[PDB]
Amino acid sequence: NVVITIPDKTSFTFHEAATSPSEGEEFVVGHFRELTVKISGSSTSREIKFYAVDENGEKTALSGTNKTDFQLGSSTLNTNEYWDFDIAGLFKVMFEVVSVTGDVTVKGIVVS
Amino acid sequence: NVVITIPDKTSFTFHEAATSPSEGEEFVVGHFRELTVKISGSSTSREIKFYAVDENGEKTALSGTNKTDFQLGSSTLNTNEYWDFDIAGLFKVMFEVVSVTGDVTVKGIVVS
Amino acid sequence: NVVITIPDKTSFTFHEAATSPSEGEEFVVGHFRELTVKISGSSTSREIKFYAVDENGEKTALSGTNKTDFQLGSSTLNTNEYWDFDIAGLFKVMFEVVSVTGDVTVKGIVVS
Amino acid sequence: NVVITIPDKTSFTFHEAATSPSEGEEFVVGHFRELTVKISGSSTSREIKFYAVDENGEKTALSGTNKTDFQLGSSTLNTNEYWDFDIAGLFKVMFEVVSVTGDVTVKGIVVS
Amino acid sequence: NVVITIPDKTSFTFHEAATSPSEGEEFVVGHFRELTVKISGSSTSREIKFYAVDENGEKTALSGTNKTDFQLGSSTLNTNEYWDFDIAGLFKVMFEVVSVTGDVTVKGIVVS
Repeated sequence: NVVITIPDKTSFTFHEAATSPSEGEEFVVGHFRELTVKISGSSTSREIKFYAVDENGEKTALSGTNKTDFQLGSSTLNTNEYWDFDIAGLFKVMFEVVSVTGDVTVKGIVVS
Repeated sequence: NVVITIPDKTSFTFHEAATSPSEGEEFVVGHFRELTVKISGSSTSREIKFYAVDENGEKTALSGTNKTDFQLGSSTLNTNEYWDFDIAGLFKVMFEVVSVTGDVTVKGIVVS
Repeated sequence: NVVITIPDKTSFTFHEAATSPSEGEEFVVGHFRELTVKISGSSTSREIKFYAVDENGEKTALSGTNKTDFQLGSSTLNTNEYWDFDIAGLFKVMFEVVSVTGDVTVKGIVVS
Repeated sequence: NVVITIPDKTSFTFHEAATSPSEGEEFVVGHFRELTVKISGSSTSREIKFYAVDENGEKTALSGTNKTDFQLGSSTLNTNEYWDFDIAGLFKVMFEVVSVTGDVTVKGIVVS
Repeated sequence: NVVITIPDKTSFTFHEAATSPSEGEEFVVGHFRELTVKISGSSTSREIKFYAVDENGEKTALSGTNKTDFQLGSSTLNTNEYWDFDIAGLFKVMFEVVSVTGDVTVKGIVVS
């Protein structure tokens, strides 16, 4: 029995147009394996910190890979970036806006 | 229950025989995970820039891997090359012909 | 025949609030491929050693990847960390509390 | 609904007992993802060049990984070697015997 | 149509209690992708060489990754070690006991 395999995917908004600091919305990983976050908006400065969160709400800095230059990091000071993360073994993920001047949007696509 | 698994694949033409600068056709990623782009044609010079595009049309430089030498890059000045990309968490991808003297074809095979 | 594929996942507690040295509970890998361990609690100091265990009970130091900084290691002196392991070819895994001052929890999520 | 997943595999002969230069047979990749080539025989010298080939017949040097030493390359002067390739995004692959003294066999196993 | 995916696994004994030099038993890869070999026993010295074997019985040194320290190698002088191999494109694999004083067991778990 041969089957053609495709992943499940969904979208999630962590921040829809943050203009002040916030932890934003937390994604429950469920059955997904990978996350790509897009950082967008018209800010002139910002800092986003990337976090894994467990069932008790403890936050742990989470490294991912920048799709522009393959750099590794657990935060960014830039906008117009995609960051890839391996999330399969995590309960929840969170993308904190530490600081922003203007507006920053943080949205993800998750893949099983 | 044991199943033999195979990927879904399709072909996509970004540029059929570009002779002038163009963003070309955008590929909506859908359920796919990986893309291999072939840059072909007959040219003296050409420049192809690789982009991810979000739902608002923002373009982000996208790095891939050259199958000939495993070099990383988000653009190329060469023809007769395959470039591999991880696209699973992206909305769309675009391969811009910034310039061509002669003609350049840009075609992909996508894999789930 | 097209199928959407998702992994199996489960959770496992190696140590539910260790305050003295212990090997803790051993996880039978079964059909799983990957493990992510979270080291948590309010301990002021601890040492966790990571082990693969075979069917005869022989323990072998097992390296994994720290999700905060991508560092490799077979042990840690830190709390609030995730460690990723490729376990597909192992019979059992074990996370030994070698030492602790305070309480340390060791819990994993496994993925097929 | 839980399924046990296994790949499709097949074998392909690029060269059965080449004693003079030849492009040999081309493999149409179809639904396969990976290729491992064995270079065998009693030749005393040879040069094999590894190619991806598109729908127009353009040949592109294709790097793979030597399973003995993890070296990368797009050709070999050696015999008794396995080379692994990621082929999922390619139309065809070809292994050219550029030169040979004696007999060289080039056979692959492909995996979905 | 959504399915939860798990691998096929199997076990294989290359050597059950080798006390003198032997090539041991050959595993036919079949539909499997990844192999983890455990080297165990009470030997005080030993040398194990790792091989791929083709349909004609030709042996090729095969590199794998030590799970304790991520070191690469095609042989070992140590006991109490796991070695991981990518075997998907191989016909057969063999683990030769070149020498041993005492007993060495060589067993694998294989994953699709």
